[PDB]
Amino acid sequence: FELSGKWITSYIGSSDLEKIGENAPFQVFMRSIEFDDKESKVYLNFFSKENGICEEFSLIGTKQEGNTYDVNYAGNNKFVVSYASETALIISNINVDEEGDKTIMTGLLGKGTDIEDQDLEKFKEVTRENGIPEENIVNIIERDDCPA
Ligand SMILES: CCCCc1nc(N)[se]c1CCC
Repeated sequence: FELSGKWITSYIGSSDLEKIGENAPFQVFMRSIEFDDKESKVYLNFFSKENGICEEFSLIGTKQEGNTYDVNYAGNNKFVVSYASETALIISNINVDEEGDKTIMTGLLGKGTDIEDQDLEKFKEVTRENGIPEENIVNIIERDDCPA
């Protein structure tokens, strides 16, 4: 069961709409994730937009208790890979920004642009369980025009 490798964002959900719209810090276009269990770290590479222009990031988080990871970006973040199939990952993240406001978010990742409904139904369920309404879900594949 390989979790490390190429991963592209298809959908994102958020308890705070301010964090996931156009040019927001969390409209994230994932490209790859590498879990380094020997050194208890995770490597994240993705694009985001500021001023409507693609910018690339490469972050390094640290593994913490209970399969969770801490990583700094637009504040402090603690996330976990809630679900994993051969075709997708569903990540749950809690962010506390510089102002101290807390936001819970979910993301569905895949190996490309062709979504499997079975994975998508699970993403919606996890999103719902986190108290996030369907109307707070954004289609990222539709918005990802950044470099491969
Ligand atoms: C999984 C969708 C993006 C969530 C997410 N974006 C960041 N930037 Se840090 C965070 C933690 C999960 C890697």
